[PDB]
Amino acid sequence: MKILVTGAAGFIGSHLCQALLKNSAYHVVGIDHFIGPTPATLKTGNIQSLELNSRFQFIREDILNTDLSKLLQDIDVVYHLAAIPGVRTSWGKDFQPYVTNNIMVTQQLLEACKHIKLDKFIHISTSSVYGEKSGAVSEDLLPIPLSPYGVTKLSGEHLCHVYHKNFHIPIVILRYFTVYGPRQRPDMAFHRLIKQMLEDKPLTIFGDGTQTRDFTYIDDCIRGTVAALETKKNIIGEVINIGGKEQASILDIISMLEKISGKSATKNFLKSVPGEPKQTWADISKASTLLQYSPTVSLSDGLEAEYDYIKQLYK
Amino acid sequence: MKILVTGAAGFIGSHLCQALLKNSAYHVVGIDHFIGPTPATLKTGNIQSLELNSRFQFIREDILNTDLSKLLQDIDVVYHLAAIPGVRTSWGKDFQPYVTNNIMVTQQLLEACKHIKLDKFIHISTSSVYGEKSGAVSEDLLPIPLSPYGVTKLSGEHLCHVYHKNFHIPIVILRYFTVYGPRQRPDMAFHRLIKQMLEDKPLTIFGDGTQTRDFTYIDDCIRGTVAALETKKNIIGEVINIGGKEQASILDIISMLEKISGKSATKNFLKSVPGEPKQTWADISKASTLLQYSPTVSLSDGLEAEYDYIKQLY
Ligand SMILES: NC(=O)c1ccc[n+]([C@@H]2O[C@H](COP(=O)([O-])OP(=O)(O)OC[C@H]3O[C@@H](n4cnc5c(N)ncnc54)[C@H](O)[C@@H]3O)[C@@H](O)[C@H]2O)c1
Ligand SMILES: NC(=O)c1ccc[n+]([C@@H]2O[C@H](COP(=O)([O-])OP(=O)(O)OC[C@H]3O[C@@H](n4cnc5c(N)ncnc54)[C@H](O)[C@@H]3O)[C@@H](O)[C@H]2O)c1
Ligand SMILES: O=C(O)[C@H]1O[C@H](OP(=O)(O)OP(=O)(O)OC[C@H]2O[C@@H](n3ccc(=O)[nH]c3=O)[C@H](O)[C@@H]2O)[C@H](O)[C@@H](O)[C@H]1O
Ligand SMILES: O=C(O)[C@H]1O[C@H](OP(=O)(O)OP(=O)(O)OC[C@H]2O[C@@H](n3ccc(=O)[nH]c3=O)[C@H](O)[C@@H]2O)[C@H](O)[C@@H](O)[C@H]1O
Repeated sequence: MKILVTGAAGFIGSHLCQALLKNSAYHVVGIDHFIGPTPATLKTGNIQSLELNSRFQFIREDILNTDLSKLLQDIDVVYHLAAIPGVRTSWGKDFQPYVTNNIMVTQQLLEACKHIKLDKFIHISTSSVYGEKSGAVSEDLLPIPLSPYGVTKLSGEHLCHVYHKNFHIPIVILRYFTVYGPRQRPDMAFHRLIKQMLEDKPLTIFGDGTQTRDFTYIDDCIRGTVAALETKKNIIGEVINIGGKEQASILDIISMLEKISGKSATKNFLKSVPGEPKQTWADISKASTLLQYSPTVSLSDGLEAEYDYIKQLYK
Repeated sequence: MKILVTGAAGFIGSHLCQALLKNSAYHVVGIDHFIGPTPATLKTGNIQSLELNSRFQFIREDILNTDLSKLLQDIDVVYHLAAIPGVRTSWGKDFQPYVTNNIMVTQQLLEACKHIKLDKFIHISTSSVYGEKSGAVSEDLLPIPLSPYGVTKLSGEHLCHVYHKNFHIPIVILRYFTVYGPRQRPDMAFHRLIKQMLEDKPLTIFGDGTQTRDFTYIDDCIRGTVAALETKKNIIGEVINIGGKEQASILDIISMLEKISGKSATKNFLKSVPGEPKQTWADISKASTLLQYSPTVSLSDGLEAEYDYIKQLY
């Protein structure tokens, strides 16, 4: 099976390529031109290591600059992870790249997929499409994003439904909830907080720290994502939440990190940022039914891994 | 009160400005870049006519290349109608302008409105956000557009909710259902079919012509749109359908045009355009309560008004 992974040099993409290549039957093409919040210097190593594998090819190009007819001619499955992420940096003059890379890129990929017969077009979306909801959110809820980021990701899901209904492109949408672990982007909370804790710097907390997320450990995320390819169930046209084992507040996380580090952290409480919900909580029942998804990694185990990864990164 | 109308030179915008200027208390600023499917030479007359009114100011500029802080200084109400419209031409490479002018324009306007103190930001959207549903559609239905055009308009709606919830911009979203009448854009069904009938050319039907729309006459649309400004009810944050007096198929409309013209139509049946619903039908319960909205113009009357306009235009 030949698989295209867009955004292959990113946090999730690099882990996904590594996981797919463990199956000797899979061939993977990664495309990435090293934009968004993570500097390229943190991405090249993982790509060089994947390129040692005879079943991996990398294309360092913008999807919008690429001949997508050439790229897709021998592709069975597309994992579409390329995007500009980041709820908090999607305002004002920063918005245009979210539209170009989250909407125009998705449209161009789907147009190119009209001219081939994919098995699956697996589109990665976000809990950010939901906005503020009470209770565990299921995939049938009316989504009302709270951020410009969330809006652009929701437009990407809508484009998938347009091309599925009109042209039978075999879309599947995965909505990830706050993924963490080794290689987590440097703009994300855990990466920042652990880095600050290791440096004996005040921990930057947006608002009062009581906000909660359905944090998804990267290995859980990737097992669900691979299950979207490998399931025997017909999942075409389905939106599927991929969420974590354990929901927690930012204050809860900081306590767990203090127990792991033996540090006593100073807190710097900053003004809450527009665009962010107080709570995310996935109903992952549909993923259980369709993918046999069940997250297995506890926050203490996942935070141990990320702590060791960050400690080594800044050593 | 000073009102900014974006897309003021367009089909709906020019009628809105005309309606607002009838109120001696209202001052109107129109902004329009003369783009989208209607040639500039069909639009410049409406601007010169509105410009006879001392209380109307016209700005011929791209909203994306305008000093918006200066445009919005003295503005109390925004009516945002500027967009690239049209389901059928939103596919392939033609998508790009829909993204710029339906999503980036909306974001840039809302960003400019953050710290000024508007009374209302009245954002115009479309039935195209719904896609295929049976029966009359209400505004609480989960919208899954069928066309890329529909996606871009729903993205603009979602930006309005983002700016409303985070910055208290007082948004109201109106969802229009297939508007027609005098000054209807030349790419829309009635304008094309009338012009063809007048020219004794074959009438282009996409599909078999049994598709129906909730056709909204321009004066009904505008009464609802002005009601969004003038209602005494709190409608901030609401999404409101604006629909028409009666639904009809394209084959029904062709029959009415044959009767108006006294000519027999040669029908040119072309392939269906992807991205179009078979039926549109607004539930206008919410507009009835919040805007006292009731469409009054019969399809017969409205189609005759459009037919006379097209005949005089050409
Ligand atoms: N990290 C999370 O917690 C999280 C949660 C929900 C959803 N997601 C989604 O998961 C995906 C991956 O997120 P991530 O955290 O790995 O982000 P990332 O920034 O690490 O990875 C995305 C990659 O996409 C690439 N990219 C962007 N636009 C491109 C273009 N035009 N052409 C080619 N490459 C392009 C970037 O260079 C980047 O390496 C994104 O779609 C994001 O919206 C992530
Ligand atoms: N005609 C319909 O049936 C209908 C129904 C539902 C929704 N709508 C919506 O109503 C609005 C008006 O549609 P219309 O039929 O009057 O279209 P129109 O094309 O006649 O008018 C839109 C106007 O916006 C202007 N404009 C576009 N982008 C601009 C930019 N960047 N800066 C400045 N001006 C810009 C255009 O020049 C044009 O004159 C649109 O938002 C459309 O999506 C129309
Ligand atoms: O970008 C993305 O791909 C993701 O954006 C959303 O994730 P987020 O919640 O933003 O992740 P994360 O950066 O870990 O912030 C967690 C919390 O810590 C707070 N936070 C953050 C940083 C910091 O220094 N301090 C702090 O308190 C911060 O204010 C927030 O309350 C979606 O939920 C996710 O599905 C995906 O779209
Ligand atoms: O862009 C817009 O602003 C509008 O897009 C949508 O309107 P529509 O229904 O597309 O309008 P309209 O051009 O009158 O086509 C009517 C029918 O005639 C058919 N049609 C059209 C032309 C022709 O020559 N022949 C024909 O059969 C055509 O295939 C279709 O079945 C939204 O509903 C509207 O709210 C608004 O957003």
